[PDB]
Amino acid sequence: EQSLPFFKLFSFADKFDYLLMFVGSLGAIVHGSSMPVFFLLFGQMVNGFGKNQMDLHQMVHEVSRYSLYFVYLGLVVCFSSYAEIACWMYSGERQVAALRKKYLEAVLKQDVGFFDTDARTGDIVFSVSTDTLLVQDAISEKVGNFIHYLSTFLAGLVVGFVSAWKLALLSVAVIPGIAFAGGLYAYTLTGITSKSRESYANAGVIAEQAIAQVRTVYSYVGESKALNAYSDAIQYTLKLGYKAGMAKGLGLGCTYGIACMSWALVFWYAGVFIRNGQTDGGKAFTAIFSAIVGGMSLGQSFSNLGAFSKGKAAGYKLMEIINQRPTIIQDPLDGKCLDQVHGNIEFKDVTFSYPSRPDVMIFRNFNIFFPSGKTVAVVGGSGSGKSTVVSLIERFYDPNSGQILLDGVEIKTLQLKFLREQIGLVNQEPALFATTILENILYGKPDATMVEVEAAASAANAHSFITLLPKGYDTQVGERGVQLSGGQKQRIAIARAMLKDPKILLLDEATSALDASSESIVQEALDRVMVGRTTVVVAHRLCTIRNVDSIAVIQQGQVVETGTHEELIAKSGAYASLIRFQEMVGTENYFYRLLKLNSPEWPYSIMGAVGSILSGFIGPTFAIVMSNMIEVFYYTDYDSMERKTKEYVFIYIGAGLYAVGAYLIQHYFFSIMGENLTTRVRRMMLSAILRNEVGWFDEDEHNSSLIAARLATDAADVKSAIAERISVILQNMTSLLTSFIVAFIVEWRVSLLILGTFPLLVLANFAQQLSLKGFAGDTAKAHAKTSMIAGEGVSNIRTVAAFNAQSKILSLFCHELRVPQKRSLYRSQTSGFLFGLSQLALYGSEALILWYGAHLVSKGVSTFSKVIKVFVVLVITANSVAETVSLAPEIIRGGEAVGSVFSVLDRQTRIDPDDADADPVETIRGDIEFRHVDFAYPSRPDVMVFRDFNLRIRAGHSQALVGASGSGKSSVIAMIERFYDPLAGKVMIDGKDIRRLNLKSLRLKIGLVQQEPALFAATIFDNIAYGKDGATESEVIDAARAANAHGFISGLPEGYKTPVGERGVQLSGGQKQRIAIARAVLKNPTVLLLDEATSALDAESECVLQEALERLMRGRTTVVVAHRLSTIRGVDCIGVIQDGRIVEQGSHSELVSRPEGAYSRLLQLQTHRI
Ligand SMILES: Nc1ncnc2c1ncn2[C@@H]1O[C@H](COP(=O)(O)OP(=O)(O)O)[C@@H](O)[C@H]1O
Ligand SMILES: Nc1ncnc2c1ncn2[C@@H]1O[C@H](COP(=O)(O)OP(=O)(O)O)[C@@H](O)[C@H]1O
Ligand code: VO4
Ligand code: VO4
Ligand SMILES: [Mg+2]
Ligand SMILES: [Mg+2]
Repeated sequence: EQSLPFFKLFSFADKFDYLLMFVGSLGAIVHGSSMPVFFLLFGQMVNGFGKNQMDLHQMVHEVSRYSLYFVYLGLVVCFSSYAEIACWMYSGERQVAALRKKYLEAVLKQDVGFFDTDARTGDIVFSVSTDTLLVQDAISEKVGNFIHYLSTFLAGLVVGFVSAWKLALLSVAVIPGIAFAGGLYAYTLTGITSKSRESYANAGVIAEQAIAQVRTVYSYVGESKALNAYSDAIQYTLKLGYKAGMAKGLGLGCTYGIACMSWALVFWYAGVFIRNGQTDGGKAFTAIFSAIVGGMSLGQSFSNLGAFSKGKAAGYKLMEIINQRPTIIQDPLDGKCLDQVHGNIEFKDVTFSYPSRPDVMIFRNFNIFFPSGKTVAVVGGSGSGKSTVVSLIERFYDPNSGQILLDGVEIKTLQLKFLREQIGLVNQEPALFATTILENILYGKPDATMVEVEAAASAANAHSFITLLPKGYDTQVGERGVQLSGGQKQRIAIARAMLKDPKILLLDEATSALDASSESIVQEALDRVMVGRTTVVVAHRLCTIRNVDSIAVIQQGQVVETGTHEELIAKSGAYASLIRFQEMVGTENYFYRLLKLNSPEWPYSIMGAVGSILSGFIGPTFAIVMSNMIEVFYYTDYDSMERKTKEYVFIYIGAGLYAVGAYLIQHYFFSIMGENLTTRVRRMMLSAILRNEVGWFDEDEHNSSLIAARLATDAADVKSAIAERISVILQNMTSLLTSFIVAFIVEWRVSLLILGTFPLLVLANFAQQLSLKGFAGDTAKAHAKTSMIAGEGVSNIRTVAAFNAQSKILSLFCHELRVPQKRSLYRSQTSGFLFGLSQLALYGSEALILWYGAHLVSKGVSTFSKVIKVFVVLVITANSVAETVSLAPEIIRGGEAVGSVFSVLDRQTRIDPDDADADPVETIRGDIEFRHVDFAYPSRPDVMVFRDFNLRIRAGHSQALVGASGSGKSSVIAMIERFYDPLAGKVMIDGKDIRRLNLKSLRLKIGLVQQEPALFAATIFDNIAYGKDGATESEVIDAARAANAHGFISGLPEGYKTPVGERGVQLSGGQKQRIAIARAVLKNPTVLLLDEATSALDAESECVLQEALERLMRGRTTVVVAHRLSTIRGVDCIGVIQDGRIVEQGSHSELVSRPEGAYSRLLQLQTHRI
């Protein structure tokens, strides 16, 4: 797959960032290059066997001075390490923030066309969360460490050039093997990272889709299906990670083996050179040490190379989206700002085909007139051309032919910000963001004070219900207003449209939930403030548009007639056809628990720990062999030094092969155990989340995008923390223990002193680990909040485009992201200071060791040879282990991630889905009853939506539940399919409490349809076959025929295979509701918890659907709710009043014959509207 070049990642750095990166590079270079020249100086005393050992008095003074020089080097390294760590971390944090802001701005600028063809909310959330973290890790202090290692290697090579050239020619000719291995490693890791990212992106979308529509998932029991799909979506990542781990082990082993063969050859040539006499001791010592340190540094920098590979792999995907230029805008040509705006929309021979289905022609030579100040109404069939006109007007899609005129010029030539402001669009189904009511209203005009908002709310008949809420204007509505009533949602959208005060009003299929009285109030408000402005009304019910001057019906291709009410009746046209159709229808200690959780694959962990320890041995063995080599060199051994050198080069060859084997084994087995653990924890976390009740979802921090981001982020660190920390910790402790034992072997008093210094280093590391942890937790929540904001913005692009609100989203993003920069500055400064202090403490320890050894030499025993061998071994081992401190921060940032993982698993649901023993009874009766049920929603537990009321539905009957003011129409449905718990009383379905019956059987025996159906992002056939899984295509076809859906479905090109899209877009409300009814009838439950169904079906299909529903409910119990008072002819148990309490139900015919009542007044008002 394609990958962005590494240098292209630095595309968001200003002058200040360039200076910081330059300072960091200089500091890293100095830190790397300090050591080789320092040991070049150190060689003068390393030659002590022939330099000044004759006079014992001068040895102690000389080595004390050299200890002071080593302390000076410690100060120099401490100062240098501070600069390169702090400057690089600050530069990385600044760049990623600008990248995130630019990416959000670029993705929020794309039109609706880009989102429907290849874009998903889950994909966007995952790209925001994970990829930006990888890019931040790519350009962080990892580059500093890589530059430090490279500078050390080059400095060692230059030092080798100075003393004796041939040795350094070998050390420079061995480069191509390491280069080729690194190239293969980078290429393979980039490929594997691309594949794994693709695999993970699909998994994240599936989980979030199931989480968002939790009510539909619970109603049509499908947690097993979602879990199986999620597990299958991450099947390939196991093999890809296995290959990546095998590649990592092979590269490091090959590098170390090449280094070992180079060391053996360089030792043999150095020996023969000393035999020649051209070289003398110290030069060979310096060259050998330089070569060893260079090979070690390359082996260390291999991991940073891999990190860079992954970073560039993610950076390609991030950069590809932002660089995508938007669709056509082309608006400023002549009419930049016309002051003669009056409406007068002209449509001339305009054709249109949607990008998803370009073959189907929606419009063919479409002509229509929208004169100024005239309330033009649009009516037609269920899905012909109604909402497409609004989409064309609101610059969503251009027409492939023809043009449309805003009374002075084609709309293609305008100003986009100017155009969208003059027209106020009302969505067919409003999409309220997750923000308080007042700010939702302020979406329209952000510069409106309280008085204007109050006036707008009062105009739209929304003051009453808003002021009755506990908080008032600050109550949250949650995701898409799921926790707010359907009727109250429409009032908020109307108020938001009114506050904008546009010159052209586009009333789409709104004003549907308002039963009779709110309808009259909003119509009075509309034709009292919108008089004198261009008006376009798209209404299904014919009574609302009775007082319309010109009713232009829209059918296939073009319009038919543009007459008034009475004029179209005379010819009977096609408008009067709808009228006569309507008339006849009416008649702590959790890390150990996490390791315990990985019990089944214990052999892999054991063998990996064996490999880690075994590679831990080889660290100090190099120093031991080098010390013995220099000892025999200074003896000059002109008897059997040939034998000594050949035996030791054989040792080197064996050690190289040994290291290859050990590294391969260790890395492969840790890779496999880490991937198994990550997959298992992901599966269990998703199962635990799906186990929770709906109330846990109805909160502020429990959002679909938030949960998806948390799942995507946490497990990843859970891998990276477990895989990396375990390897380095075991290796470093094993190497340190081996070096300490070796120090014990040659000396005892000196080594006790060095083991007396470990508390200082461990306390410094503990301080490091403590300091960074506290502020790391705060930033995680902020990043999750930003991801949630981005996902919420992307999910409602239709509302964002209509009401220009990109500035608000950017402002919220910046406000959320402001704090982490300020915290990161101090975090970087503290980390750099602590790293410098740790390095200074580490170096100061060795100087004291050398001084103590010198003092012992002055006193007698433990002479020159023993102390300096200890010094060299400690130097090598400390240099080898001086990587855990650098690796500590990025590992320790996942500590709070693990705590979040266990917090989700720990929580026990209040609603146990099965309980595994709770009366598995399948013989359902259907005689539901309520007894003194008192309920209050957990979100606002101060409203008491239900009073002491009781209602009974005998099996074989039906409910009407007229709900004029939203009190309990949809709340009773939540009781039967229990989502919450009644505070008092009890509810029974089969004569027994449903709290003790297992939910799986009950939810299998019962089925419902939502008031606002939300189709899954799949084909029509998959959506229909969601209920009663394992259904042949014949059954699906029969269900679609019975639901009056085979008509339009067969009209579609790809039969029952056309993709729908997220939330159920790229279709019509009528078609979506038909598909939902088809799924519900396919499930075929004993009790059909029906609800408001004749919402978007007010067309020529109304008679067919109602008859089919009546036939379906012949042997079923239904609770259908309907404020339309037209499709409730089933005269059983209407249930007139549900305002908190209940009122005597009787029957529909009874209350028709009974005197004035809530149903009677509703019918009177509807007939008056008629
Ligand atoms: N975003 C879209 N992508 C592809 N096809 C669409 C899209 N929106 C609407 N359509 C198609 O256009 C037709 C009419 O849709 P719509 O305007 O919603 O009808 P109505 O508004 O009368 O219900 C539908 O059959 C649907 O298949
Ligand atoms: N999930 C929820 N969280 C908080 N309040 C809710 C929730 N669902 C409904 N309500 C409140 O209960 C009242 C009645 O809602 P609802 O049952 O939808 O009425 P209807 O079904 O008659 O439209 C509303 O005013 C709403 O504020
Ligand atoms: O907002 V409702 O149509 O459930 O009364
Ligand atoms: O816009 V609709 O004709 O699916 O109510
Ligand atoms: Mg529509
Ligand atoms: Mg409702």
